[PDB]
Amino acid sequence: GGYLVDPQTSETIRGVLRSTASLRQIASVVNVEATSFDVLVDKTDMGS
Amino acid sequence: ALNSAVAAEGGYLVDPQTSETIRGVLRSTASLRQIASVVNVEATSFDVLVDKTDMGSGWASETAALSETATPQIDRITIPLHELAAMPKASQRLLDDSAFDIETWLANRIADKFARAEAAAFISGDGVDKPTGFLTKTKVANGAWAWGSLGYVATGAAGDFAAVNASDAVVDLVYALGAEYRANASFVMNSKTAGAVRKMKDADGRFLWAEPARLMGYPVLIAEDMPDIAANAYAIAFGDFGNGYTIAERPDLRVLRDPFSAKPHVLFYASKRVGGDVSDFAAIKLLKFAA
Amino acid sequence: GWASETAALSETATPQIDRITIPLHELAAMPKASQRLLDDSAFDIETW
Repeated sequence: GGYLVDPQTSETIRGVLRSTASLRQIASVVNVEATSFDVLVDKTDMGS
Repeated sequence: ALNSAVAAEGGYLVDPQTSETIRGVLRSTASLRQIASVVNVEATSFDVLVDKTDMGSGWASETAALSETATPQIDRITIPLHELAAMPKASQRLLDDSAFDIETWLANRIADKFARAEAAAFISGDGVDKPTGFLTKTKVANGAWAWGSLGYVATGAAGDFAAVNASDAVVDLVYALGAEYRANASFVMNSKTAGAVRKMKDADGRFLWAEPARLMGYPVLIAEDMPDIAANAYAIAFGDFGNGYTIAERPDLRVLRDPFSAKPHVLFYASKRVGGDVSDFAAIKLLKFAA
Repeated sequence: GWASETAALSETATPQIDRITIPLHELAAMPKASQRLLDDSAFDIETW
């Protein structure tokens, strides 16, 4: 009778869990539809 | 997620589908139950009542004063109606973890085993706790035929059929069976006797006999429990078994599961009860190979 | 024990019981006080 026992197969197959802390939640994310993105910064300030 | 052959690269996800219903070797169901008189009976014993004789007629004259005439004397045949019991032992871990319906599979397999095991008792069974088959009924040669016995015709030579006139030991067996019984009559043989019958041929090599595998227009039950062609054996029978042999039974299969005696096992106790012997001694003739 | 799927399955054991008796003794005291120094003292020794 041991041939007809047929174990179950754990309906959702799992994996090893890896951390998802990814620096996207602290940095600034910009949607871009081009080949490249720029920023325009100010390396100096004005005068008085 | 790679090729399905090697185990670690996705071979453990391949889950071989089992069959729908557990199959088995399909053993013989040609059991003489389909040709005889099967009678439901809720009792200990069944009593057929046959007429072993008949009456007399007068052709009474105009002025004769008609006297008495005969009146048929009557025989009672007691079917013993024994039981047939099988008790397989099945484990509780199997019955809980064995997704096939194991209980109805055992109820089918026990039923097949019983329908096959009663076929041996219907043909060659003795008296002790089993039905007496028609081979064990004190065979007396035909012509000197009494009611308390079965008739036979003999073939000639001891081991086999007759030398000069082979295969008419069959035809006089047919035409020595009674003109009303041949309306629905049948041969009963086993397979290696029917093969030896089919191997018979004329003086030129062609088979002289020409899915149910009937012989001379009469159907043949290929049993598996008659004797083969031995020195004084009764390998071939012929007759109207629907009148000749009476099967008495209960048409159900009593199962009791037993979780108590064998403790981690389930131990199905199944027993149907079945009996029967010959009711009409004229309706079965035999072929003896003696002389 | 875990039952070997195939086994005789004999009886395991039974918790052996035990009666512990609390014999319920008595604790008594007999101060023998004189009849003089119970009715000639100013302090009620009989209640003290």
